[PDB]
This record gives sequence, C-alpha cells and structure tokens, in this order.
Amino acid sequence: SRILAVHASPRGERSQSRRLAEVFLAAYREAHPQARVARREVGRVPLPAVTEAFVAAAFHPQPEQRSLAMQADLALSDQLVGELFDSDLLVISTPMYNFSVPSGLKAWIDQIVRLGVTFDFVAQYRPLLRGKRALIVTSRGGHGFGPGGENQAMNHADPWLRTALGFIGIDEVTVVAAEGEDSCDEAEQRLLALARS
Amino acid sequence: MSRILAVHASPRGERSQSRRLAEVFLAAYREAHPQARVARREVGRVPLPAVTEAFVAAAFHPQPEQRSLAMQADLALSDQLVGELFDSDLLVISTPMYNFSVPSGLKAWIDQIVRLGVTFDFVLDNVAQYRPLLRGKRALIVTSRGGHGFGPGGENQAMNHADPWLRTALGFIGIDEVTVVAAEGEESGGRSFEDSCDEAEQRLLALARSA
Amino acid sequence: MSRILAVHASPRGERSQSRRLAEVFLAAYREAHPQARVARREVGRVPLPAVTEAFVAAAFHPQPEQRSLAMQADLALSDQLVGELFDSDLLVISTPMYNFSVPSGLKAWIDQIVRLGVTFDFVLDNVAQYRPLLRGKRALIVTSRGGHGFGPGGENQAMNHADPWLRTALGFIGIDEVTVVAAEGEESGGRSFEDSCDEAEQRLLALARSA
Amino acid sequence: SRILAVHASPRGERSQSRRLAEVFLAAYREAHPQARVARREVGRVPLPAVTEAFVAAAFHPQPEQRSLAMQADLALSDQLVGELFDSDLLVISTPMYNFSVPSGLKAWIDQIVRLGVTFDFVAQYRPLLRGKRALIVTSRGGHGFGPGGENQAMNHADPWLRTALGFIGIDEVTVVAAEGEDSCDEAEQRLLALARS
Ligand SMILES: Cc1cc2nc3c(=O)[nH]c(=O)nc-3n(C[C@H](O)[C@H](O)[C@H](O)COP(=O)(O)O)c2cc1C
Ligand SMILES: Cc1cc2nc3c(=O)[nH]c(=O)nc-3n(C[C@H](O)[C@H](O)[C@H](O)COP(=O)(O)O)c2cc1C
Ligand SMILES: Cc1cc2nc3c(=O)[nH]c(=O)nc-3n(C[C@H](O)[C@H](O)[C@H](O)COP(=O)(O)O)c2cc1C
Ligand SMILES: Cc1cc2nc3c(=O)[nH]c(=O)nc-3n(C[C@H](O)[C@H](O)[C@H](O)COP(=O)(O)O)c2cc1C
Ligand SMILES: NC(=O)N/N=C/c1ccc([N+](=O)[O-])o1
Ligand SMILES: NC(=O)N/N=C/c1ccc([N+](=O)[O-])o1
Ligand SMILES: NC(=O)N/N=C/c1ccc([N+](=O)[O-])o1
Ligand SMILES: NC(=O)N/N=C/c1ccc([N+](=O)[O-])o1
Repeated sequence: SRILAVHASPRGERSQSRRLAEVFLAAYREAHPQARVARREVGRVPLPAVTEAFVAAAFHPQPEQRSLAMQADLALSDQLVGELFDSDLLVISTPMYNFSVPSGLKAWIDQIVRLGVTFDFVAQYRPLLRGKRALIVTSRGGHGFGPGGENQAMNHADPWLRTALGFIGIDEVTVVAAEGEDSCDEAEQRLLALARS
Repeated sequence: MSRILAVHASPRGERSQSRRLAEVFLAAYREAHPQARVARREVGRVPLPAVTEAFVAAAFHPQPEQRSLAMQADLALSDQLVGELFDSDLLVISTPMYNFSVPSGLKAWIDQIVRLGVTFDFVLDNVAQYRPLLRGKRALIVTSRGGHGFGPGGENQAMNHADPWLRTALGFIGIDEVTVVAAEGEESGGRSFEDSCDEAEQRLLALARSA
Repeated sequence: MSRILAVHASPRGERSQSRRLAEVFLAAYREAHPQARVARREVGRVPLPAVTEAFVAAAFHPQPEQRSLAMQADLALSDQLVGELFDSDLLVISTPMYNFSVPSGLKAWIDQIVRLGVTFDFVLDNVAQYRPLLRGKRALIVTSRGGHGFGPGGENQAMNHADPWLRTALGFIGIDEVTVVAAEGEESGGRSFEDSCDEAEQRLLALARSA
Repeated sequence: SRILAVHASPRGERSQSRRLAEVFLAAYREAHPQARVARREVGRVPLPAVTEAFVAAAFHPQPEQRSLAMQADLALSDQLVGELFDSDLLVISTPMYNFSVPSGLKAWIDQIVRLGVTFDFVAQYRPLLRGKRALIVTSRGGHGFGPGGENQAMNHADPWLRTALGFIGIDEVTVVAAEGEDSCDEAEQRLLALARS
C-alpha cells in the first residue's frame, strides 16, 4: 500500500490540515505496517509555476523529439507525476485560502496534469490514471463551506480539486473538513475510522 | 478618467490570447482617455511569492503597529500590491484557464492582497462577521480557455473554477461590479476560435469606449 | 541628507546579526538626520526572481524602445530595483557569508540591477569597452560570518568571495566608494563574537554620525 | 561511471556553457557506454533559496529529532545531496554573471553544503565527500578572467566554486573556459580530449 502525501499549508507545527493529515497517516501505518509514505511538500517549499517553456515542452506535438533543455523544463513535472503513478492513495492536506487552495497546491496540480501522461485527447479528453483513490484533508477558518452548507457555492478549494483530479482519472475522492478556526475532533475521529480501513 | 490597474496572469507573452485581448481593451481605453493612468502588474511571467508562514504571522498580528522590521519586510510586497489596487478605479485581470482554475501566480497575487484590516476586516458578533474595505472599484476579467462550454449555460459550467472563483474572492474585499469577457476554443483554434476572439474584441472595445 | 537604500540579504529576521547591525547603523543615521529618506529592499526573506532567458533577451535587445509589452514586463522588477538605486545616495547591503559567498537572493538582486544602457554601457573599440553609469553614490556593506579570518590579513582571506566580490560588482556599475564592516565568530559565539559585534556597532555609529 | 550534470545557464539552445558541457557528455558516453548521467537543472528552473526554516533544520543540534515539517524543509536538499553522493564525476556548466555565477547555482551550492552530511566539525571543519571529481565548463562574455589573466582577481565564478566544492571534499577540479562572447573551439577540442579519458 503506497501513499503519496501532498501537504499544502505553509504552516508547520501550527498547521491544522497538516496535523490532521498526519494523524490519519500514523493511524494508517499502524493498521497497515507494510505501507510506504512519500511526502511531497508544496506548502513550505516554493513549487515553480508553469512557464511558457513548460507549455511548449508539455504540449510538444512530437515529445520524443524534445530537446534536452525542454526535458529539463519538464524534469520536476516528471518527478511529481512519477510519485503519483507509484502511489495507490493520494492524501492532500490543504487550508482554504481565499475560497480556494494555497498557490503552491495550484502549482502542483499544474505540474501533474500532463498531456499524454495523466490525460490524453482523441477533441475529446480522456484520463490515464487508474486504480487510485484520494483523501483530501482540509481546514477552514469559517463555516458552511461543505455540502448543503450556506456557503457551499463559494467553495472553490476541494470541489475544484475533485474536478482537476477527476480529469486525470482519480474519481474515488473523500473530503474531511474541519471548520471554525469540535469540528476538528469530528474530523480527527473521522480520520481514525477511515484509516482503520 | 478611471485609473487602471492591469494584472496579467498568463505565462505566455506575444502568444497569450488573454493578455492580447486585455491589451486591446487597454489601448482602446487609452485612445478615449489620453490622460488616464495605466499600471501593469505582471503575475504570469514573473514568479510571485506564495503566502508563507511568516506572512500569516505578520498579516494576522493582533497588534499590527508592533510588527518587527522583519515582519514588515514579510508584508512589503503585499503592501505594494494592495497599494496598486487602492490607487486604481478599474482592475483588469487577464487570465488563462489552467486546469479548471487560474495559473498559480494569479492565485498568489490574490493571497497577497486579501489583507486583514486593509482590504477586509471583521468584528466578533459571537461568530466573526467580515466586511470588505475596497469601495468604488470595478473589475474586468478577460479570460481565454482551450475548450468550450465553461461559460453560463455551458455544458462544462460546473467545472469552471477560474473566473467564477475570482468573482467570489474579489467580492470578499468589496469589488462586486465584475464583468467577464471570455474567448473559448483556443485549443481547436479553427475559425470558431477566430469568431470567439472577434466577439471578445468587439465586446472589449464597447466596454473601453464607455468605462 | 543622503537618501538611503537598505538591501537586507539574510533570510533570518530578529536573529540575523547582519540585519541587526545594519539596523543599528540606520537608526543612528535617522537620529542624526530626521528628514532623511530610508528605503528598504528585502532580498533575504523574499524570494527574488533569478535572471531568466527572457530577461536576457529583453535586457540586451539591440533596439530597446522596440521591446514588446511582454518584454517590458520581463524587466519591470529590474526597472523598479534600479530606480531604487538611482534614487539613493548611500546603499547599505546587509549580508551573511553563505558558503564563502552571499545568499543566492543577493546574487539575484545584483543580476537584476546590472543593466545595459542603464547602470553600465559599452562601446566597441574593436573589443567592448565598458563604462559605469552610476555616479555620486557610496555603499556600506555590513556582513556577519560564522568563522574567523575572512578579512584582510586573515588566514582565510583567499576563501572570501562574499564582500570582495560585491565590491567588484558594484564597482562595475560605478559605486567605487565602498566600506565593509564585518563581524566574525558567529558560530562559536562566546565573548569573542560579542567583542566583534561591539566593535562593528561602534564603527557603524561613527559612520552614521558622519555620513 | 556515474555523472551528475548541473546546468546553470537560464538559456536553452542558445547557451554556450550548456552546449559545451553537452559536447563533453556526449563524447564521454561514446567512450564509456556504461555511463549514467543525471541532470540537475538549476538555470531554467527556480531552485529555492535557503530560508530561516532551512537554517533551523540543517543546523539542528539533534537531527534525529527533527519534526516532519523540518524534514520537509530539507527534502529538496536531501535529494540534491543524494545525486551528489551517487555520482563519481560532477559536471557544472555555468555562465559568468556579474563576476560570479547565476543565482540558481549559488542556491544549489547552498542546498548541498550540509552539516553532518557533506561536511562536519570537531571548531575545525572537515569534508565528508570522497572519491569525487568535478569539471566546470564556463562561458564568459569578456576576456582575461583565467589564471594569469589581466582580470583574474575579478573572477568570483569558478574560483569560488573551487572553494565551496573544496570545502565538502571535492578537490580534483578542472575548469574549461570559453571567453569573448576560437576560444570556444579550443574549449570544445579540450573537452573532447578530456572525455576520451
Ligand atoms: C491567507 C489566508 C487565507 C484564508 N482564506 C480563508 C477563506 O477563504 N475561507 C475560510 O473559511 N478561511 C480562510 N482562511 C483561514 C484558514 O483557512 C484556516 O486558518 C485554516 O485552518 C488554515 O489551515 P492550516 O491550519 O492548515 O494552516 C485563510 C487563512 C489564510 C492565512
Ligand atoms: C497548463 C495548462 C492548463 C490548461 N487547462 C485548461 C483547462 O483546464 N480548461 C481549458 O478549457 N483549457 C485549458 N488550457 C488551455 C488554455 O486555457 C488556453 O490555451 C489559453 O488560451 C491559455 O491562455 P493564454 O493564451 O492567455 O496564454 C490549459 C493550458 C495550459 C498550458
Ligand atoms: C547556509 C549557511 C552557509 C554558511 N556559510 C558560511 C561560510 O561559508 N563561512 C562562514 O564563516 N560562515 C558561514 N555561515 C555562518 C553564517 O555566516 C553566520 O551564522 C552569519 O551570522 C549569518 O548571518 P545572519 O546572522 O545575518 O543571518 C553559514 C551559515 C549558513 C546558514
Ligand atoms: C546577466 C548577465 C551577466 C553577465 N556578466 C558577465 C560578467 O560579469 N563577465 C563576463 O565576462 N561576461 C558576463 N556576461 C556575459 C556572459 O557570461 C556570456 O554571455 C556567457 O557566454 C553566457 O553564458 P551562456 O551562453 O551559457 O548563457 C553576462 C551575461 C549576462 C546575461
Ligand atoms: N463566511 C466567510 O466569508 N468566511 N471567510 C473567511 C476568510 C476569507 C478570507 C480570509 N482571510 O483571512 O484571508 O478569511
Ligand atoms: N476540459 C476541456 O474540455 N477542455 N480543456 C482542456 C484542458 C484541460 C486541462 C488541460 N491541460 O492542458 O492541463 O487542457
Ligand atoms: N570555513 C570556516 O572556517 N567557517 N565557516 C563555517 C561554514 C562554512 C560553510 C558553512 N555552512 O554552514 O554551509 O559554515
Ligand atoms: N572586462 C570586463 O569587465 N568584462 N565584463 C563583462 C560584463 C560584466 C557584466 C556584464 N553584463 O552584461 O551584465 O558583462
């Protein structure tokens, strides 16, 4: 059982989403002693944004012909994609920042959605990832951003992740949210339950 | 004469359609308002710093005037970015749709300019109650998308977390007069994209002539 | 009353000795010159963009006035950084020694402000002949090092590629009046570092009182 | 024979140092068909600068006690160091930018000089890398920056690299420089000779 854990909060010890995610990971490890966890930090480390060079390389009509410089432009992307390919369960921890996700997490997504690698087209688009599942652990300052919540329509954090993840083939996605920064305890207890299965 | 702040979020240069269309609007605006001020803030071709833990600590410091000089340094870019907004009457954001949202640099720009006590505030009616601090401003969002149907009524409307999300974040700080001009079909190109770009230009020219 | 530009290159905040010592100088300068302008440019706690290929293409464009708007965007930060320098009479750089040189952010700041036709130029006496374009400026470099002997006469002088290198880069654009104030022994601390910091402060106070 | 190639120019096809380095690498591969080359791009990709968090983690008095967040702060560094450990020959290509190296290369060095990993102290310092050699391939706009050159004392590019590399244990270092951007041809031919041995 291989887990990729992507932490999106820039905060360390003080991060609630990171802490909850780590509570899940620890419980998961207890119940699956053989598990491996890979951590990809995108909160405390400045992940590069997509550049024009990246666009030219990633959408190259004949990728086998990419120059060495273009391959260099894609090397981080390839590494990030590889972590995803090698994992069965993707865990993403993230704050809501301004009704969406921290910019580093947007940057991660922008690196791993890759034509001919995690999606393709025939234009109609097709996902290429299979057999993967994801758990999103998110913390929010306010309230009512969840399903049936008063502010659901303002939530462009996790519902957006579902869209992007869905596009590349990850369609089994669970969200666990703590709001009001009781809800945390319900999340933590929800996570322990999820981990022991 | 509205003072304009243009925020360009495509990493692409001459080839950016979102940038190009926004520049059509700005030039046309300039023609009708020779003395109007236009400031440009690049967030696409320039890596804009993400929000860090030090930024959070400074921005949310309970006694703001007591921030160390180091903390002030952590907010210096934010202060510059916010200042540009305060100086402007009309905000123009040019942006691609990247993976059903905006490029990460634009997200980072937003994260820098939503500032407690500066562009929004709150009181405790225990239950924090938020209030926007920007007034008298308007925004124009000029966007380009590879595919089709991300606009209202579109087959893929629910997947659109780019401009609808921008409208929400801007509304939070008090910019609720927001217009969206979108070109679609950029990936397929053809003459359907030419028409879409043509319509976008005509729309932008009308807007510029009346702003 | 010299206008001052302070460029802080340590990633550390309250704990930065190089920053602290420079702030001692600035405060003391302020006390003697209440109306003096002081601008701070953070290059340590803020990731400053490296020079890119697009920057090179724009900065070295043979017809500069013909740069596209995208190219101008590529130089916008550089223009801001250069402008700060032009506005100043005295430049104060605070910097650690990091691996026998300066932190990468400070190197990036330098790479942004050495600009053809702006802070230096050249003619072809074929064999390019360079000329600095900054005049009437002075620099003060305040530095802190973990070890000892990196100064003149020091056992490790030849390993020092921090301030001696800064002096060379600044000289290239026309700042040849450069003073270096160094504290050493920061890693060992003890009372040898206390003395070194004390001497640095006394030196900086004298400089501030006469600048 | 394992090679780590660190390219420092932000320029792609147009980069002279990159091109010369690749001429060497190709020739080296011809003569040592079993060779492996790892490429670490630090010119066209924004390598993060050392931060206060990095300092706190890297100089932690009791590293085995580092929190997960601190380990995250060091994960890139650990990866960069690992590439170095796994290599026999380090090749660095770099422009001279303002009498030194591009800032990305300074940032790389700042990630790989690591207490207890590539150097230690007993204070007296001690290198920890062994059996490695390096080749620096550098391109300069001007002239006379080499040994015995009129401008030698202004050169804080490769002579500085020697210092930093020397500090962690890489003391067999060769510099091949092209100046005046004939010298290139002499470098290229110098590189082919070096590669066939
Ligand atoms: C820059 C920033 C933006 C935020 N935006 C929102 C928001 O849009 N909606 C919300 O409910 N809370 C918002 N918050 C509050 C955080 O979501 C809340 O503190 C969350 O628990 C932080 O996650 P973390 O503990 O993992 O760092 C924001 C906080 C910060 C620092
Ligand atoms: C990294 C990347 C992600 C993209 N994601 C989407 C997308 O999610 N939906 C879509 O319709 N088009 C998408 N596109 C296509 C672009 O939106 C389209 O090419 C757009 O014109 C780019 O804006 P620009 O021309 O101003 O640079 C994407 C393009 C890139 C390079
Ligand atoms: C990444 C790093 C590299 C360093 N390299 C050197 C060095 O090469 N020589 C030296 O004497 N001290 C070195 N030091 C020690 C620092 O120069 C010293 O702690 C200095 O005070 C840092 O400056 P600051 O206090 O303003 O942050 C290094 C420290 C760090 C964190
Ligand atoms: C930002 C910048 C700084 C430079 N600084 C120097 C310098 O200090 N001394 C020098 O001789 N040439 C300098 N040059 C010229 C370059 O070193 C020369 O173009 C070199 O061949 C570029 O390397 P590359 O072809 O691998 O990109 C500089 C060039 C640039 C773009
Ligand atoms: N009910 C709400 O609108 N809650 N919003 C919380 C937010 C949004 C932005 C921030 N912020 O601190 O930046 O807090
Ligand atoms: N989803 C669509 O129908 N059209 N958009 C095309 C996309 C989506 C993602 C990307 N991408 O390049 O990452 O292109
Ligand atoms: N070289 C010395 O004698 N003292 N300096 C200490 C150093 C050198 C490099 C580092 N470092 O932390 O990377 O510390
Ligand atoms: N003989 C010289 O001083 N040569 N210097 C060349 C340089 C230094 C900086 C630049 N530059 O283009 O930035 O070129």
